[PDB]
Amino acid sequence: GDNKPPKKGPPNGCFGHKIDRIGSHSGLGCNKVDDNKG
Repeated sequence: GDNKPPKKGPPNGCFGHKIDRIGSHSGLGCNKVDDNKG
């Protein structure tokens, strides 16, 4: 983080959604998409 300021406090949960592209340090994406997952 630090350099990559995530969205405000979400509705309880990990980092914000996966709206931001790429991200070495940070890695948003609390919600899943309509594709392969784990």
